[PDB]
Amino acid sequence: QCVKLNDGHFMPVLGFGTYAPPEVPRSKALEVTKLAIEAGFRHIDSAHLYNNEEQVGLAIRSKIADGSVKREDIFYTSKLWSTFHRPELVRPALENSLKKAQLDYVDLYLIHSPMSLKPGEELSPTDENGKVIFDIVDLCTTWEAMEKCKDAGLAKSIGVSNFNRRQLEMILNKPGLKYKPVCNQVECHPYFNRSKLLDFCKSKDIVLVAYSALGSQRDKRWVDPNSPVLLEDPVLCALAKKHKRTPALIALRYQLQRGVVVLAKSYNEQRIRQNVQVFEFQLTAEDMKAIDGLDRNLHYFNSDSFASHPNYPYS
Ligand SMILES: NC(=O)c1ccc[n+]([C@@H]2O[C@H](COP(=O)([O-])OP(=O)(O)OC[C@H]3O[C@@H](n4cnc5c(N)ncnc54)[C@H](OP(=O)(O)O)[C@@H]3O)[C@@H](O)[C@H]2O)c1
Ligand SMILES: CCOc1ccc2c(c1)C=C(C(=O)NCc1cc(C(=O)O)c(C)o1)CO2
Repeated sequence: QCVKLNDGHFMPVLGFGTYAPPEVPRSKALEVTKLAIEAGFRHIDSAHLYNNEEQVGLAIRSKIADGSVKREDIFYTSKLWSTFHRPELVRPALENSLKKAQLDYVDLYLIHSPMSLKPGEELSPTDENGKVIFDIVDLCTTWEAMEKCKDAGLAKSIGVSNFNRRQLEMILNKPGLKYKPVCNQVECHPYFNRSKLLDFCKSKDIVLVAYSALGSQRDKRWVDPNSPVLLEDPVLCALAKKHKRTPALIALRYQLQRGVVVLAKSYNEQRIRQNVQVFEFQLTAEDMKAIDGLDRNLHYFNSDSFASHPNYPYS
């Protein structure tokens, strides 16, 4: 299953999440992306930030050489990192991603976050006090540079990530806008279900793409250990038992049935293959209402030290 995007292109509704923390060897991204393609994933989510585009690209090339897939069967996403928001840096950042992945185009290029950072090669530029250094950029000019990347055929589609409604409206209301964002990739799961943003996006034909849909990797660097564990939720577990599925499968199917495209990261061969079973069963309307009741406005990626950024999305 795919969803038609507002530029006429198609996006598979289940995508494979590729982020792994730096303690994971980069050889693993190569191995698990091949396994995901073998399992049936066709939408692969990467980014400059992830330090894995070379390996994800090698996995794609290898499965093309196998004869398993063609390039046109794979939906590959990359993201513009926040130190590259100044408009003259956007196309060179995209070309660099394409060179690492050894691809001629991406299917989707996103602005990774609205929070601009000091330009440079450092992904996390830090001052003498250990504070990450912000930059001020008009994201409408960043967007204009993304539009030129689509016109050049380097990205089939363009979208955003981590935007709130006012940030989306800033793009949608931009004078001389040529391409709307096809999607907004945001944190979305039963403890933070984004119903308000989803209704807004639906009204603008913008696809919401859920990340941390299984509750995040709970990295101690960015997630409070005392936050509740999504997949231990009693309602999700009771529904998994009723359906003879797993809590992860319930969480993924929840998104599919409300019109959300869903990502799922796993570096485990058996859970990768399990997640493709989201297409094998259905939740009832009563099940959906019970999951809708779980929202607690819980942000695993709260970016607490960045709350003072002018573009922090949760203001
Ligand atoms: N645009 C952004 O700012 C942004 C931010 C966050 C994430 N993302 C994208 O979204 C992807 C997914 O989000 P995420 O990394 O936070 O992780 P997630 O999809 O919420 O998954 C969290 C953990 O679930 C476990 N898992 C997967 N399938 C499972 C299953 N069937 N049963 C039990 N546990 C399961 C995985 O562990 P195992 O690996 O051990 O299986 C994974 O570490 C990311 O990789 C990235 O591609 C983007
Ligand atoms: C206003 C400053 O902005 C910055 C600057 C530097 C940063 C961050 C934010 C945040 C980082 C971070 O959250 N890494 C963990 C992670 C990222 C993703 C993803 O998929 O996008 C996943 C699943 O985990 C890296 O260092």
